[PDB]
Amino acid sequence: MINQVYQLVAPRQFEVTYNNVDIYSDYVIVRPLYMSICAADQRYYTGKLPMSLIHEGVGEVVFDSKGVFNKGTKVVMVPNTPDGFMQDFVLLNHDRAVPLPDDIDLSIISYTELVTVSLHAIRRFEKKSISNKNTFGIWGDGNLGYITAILLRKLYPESKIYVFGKTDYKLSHFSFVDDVFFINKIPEGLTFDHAFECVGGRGSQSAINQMIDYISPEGSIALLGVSEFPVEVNTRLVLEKGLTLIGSSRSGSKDFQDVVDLYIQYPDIVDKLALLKGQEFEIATINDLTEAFEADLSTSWGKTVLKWIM
Amino acid sequence: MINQVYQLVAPRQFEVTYNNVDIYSDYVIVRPLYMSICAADQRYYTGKLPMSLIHEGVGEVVFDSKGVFNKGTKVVMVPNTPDGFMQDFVLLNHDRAVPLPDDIDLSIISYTELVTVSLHAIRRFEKKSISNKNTFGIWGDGNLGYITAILLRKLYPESKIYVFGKTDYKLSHFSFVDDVFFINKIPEGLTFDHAFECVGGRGSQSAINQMIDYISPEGSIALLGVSEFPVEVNTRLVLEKGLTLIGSSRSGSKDFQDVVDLYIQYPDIVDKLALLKGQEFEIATINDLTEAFEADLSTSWGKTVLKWIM
Repeated sequence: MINQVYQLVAPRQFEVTYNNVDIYSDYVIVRPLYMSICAADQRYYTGKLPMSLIHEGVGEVVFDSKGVFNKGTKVVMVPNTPDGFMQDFVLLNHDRAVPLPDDIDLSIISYTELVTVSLHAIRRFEKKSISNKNTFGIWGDGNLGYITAILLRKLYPESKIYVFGKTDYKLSHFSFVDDVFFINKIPEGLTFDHAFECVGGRGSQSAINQMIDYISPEGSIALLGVSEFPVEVNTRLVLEKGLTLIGSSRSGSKDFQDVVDLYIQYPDIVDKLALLKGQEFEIATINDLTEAFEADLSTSWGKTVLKWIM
Repeated sequence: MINQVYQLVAPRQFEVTYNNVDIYSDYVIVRPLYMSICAADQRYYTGKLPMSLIHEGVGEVVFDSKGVFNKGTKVVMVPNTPDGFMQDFVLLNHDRAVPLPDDIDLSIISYTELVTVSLHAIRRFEKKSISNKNTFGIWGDGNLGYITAILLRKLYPESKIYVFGKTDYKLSHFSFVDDVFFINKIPEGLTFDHAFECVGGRGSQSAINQMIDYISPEGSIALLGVSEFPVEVNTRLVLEKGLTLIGSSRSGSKDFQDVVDLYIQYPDIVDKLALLKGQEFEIATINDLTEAFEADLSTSWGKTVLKWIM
């Protein structure tokens, strides 16, 4: 069987290559159905030169030679922890494909990787150490901040949550949060014992510095924002306050299974996650990809989803 | 009763003031016997202008109106967690003075605060999480690095310890360590799961960056070096590796009691700590203080101890 792989050959330039696919291999052959563009894929799109791009998606099983998943089973695809999804067929190990419930909105299950990242970070805090009596802080009014707020509220129901961001636009989407602040306007006496840093790039430095100042002593901080650079950190205060800083990144197949199991538990999560769904595009040519990527560039809030009909 | 307080009134300038002391107060009146100059006191000596300086010391109880400690009991003095010891009498709460065994070298028990700092840092790692099967790294071939190596070896006997420093002079004092390295010459494939950052100032940044690189994934790092400044930190790697960074500073009275209880357990500690004892000075005038402080400035390795005979 022949597989068409849609690779990025140059910034703002896609081209199709071919490779052979063994139906009777120990993998599970999957056709991607919906996928979502990620910031990391946008870095490459604009600026290992030939490669496939998307790595968050869900699809249907068209073949499973080992006979584990029946044909047509809708499954969320886990990528490799250290080749993308823009192709006619994706081959996964049987532990790298998580079955979904029979009826579910796939267009928003596409960005389940962000939820796994968020849930992984949350589980970095010992579950036995955190109750509904703690108080959480979240820097970042974007997708990670939103998903993290959702997860904390659903699974720490009686807890208190504060969100710190930069724009009224993005912060209005946080209604289930106990209170919402600007980084420009933080009141004195505000306190919390656990905090999540969901801001990237150069802004992560400012985020980290603020949560160092405002966090309660002996508090813990989970880092999520990628800097791809060094950031100045005030270590004197981490010492004086006894702060524990935990960095957490790539998630595991367990995080995907747990997130799926949570979709089953609180379908409220799927409905709240829908508010992250920005613009959607049906992809049937290459032109549809260039247009879709230009749109995710111009996108203010939320994720861009692609409907794979190649 | 009249107390003479020897304060620093100007950089390189001491002067004596007076204040009244109530023998019959709820405190315990203590005459300091031996004390040791600390880097923090040297910052002020050279460059809250009027204040007393030394904060690590041991002395004898001359009065205890509440009747808890008998007169002459030799006790290690705990300072206040957020006024110094260069005075004829020091008043402590009954929980701020730890009794010592009857026969012990006081000239080296003077710098028990460094041991409490080190032990506090070690206990930041959950004791149930660390066995004699772990492998420790220590940046810094100075006093904190030496004390930390001592404590780890005594209480994690079958564990492995590596020390990283800058000078052959200081690193030769580490013989009980499994192996000793330069920061200039670190071999590939070197690995460890828990690490201690015992370097201060601008050098802490380099230390932190190195232990970020070489530490095993999911490893923990205890920060001890004070920077009094920001330091660039590579957060991308803390994320990719899942590193947990714990800052730990001022110790508690529990740390002093535990350190004392350890002196009782392994008197080997007191003998190894003696190798830190640099130059000793009998202080009977102000001139003896200026000379002593100039000497702790010129000191390469170890602590400077003062014999209080004012």
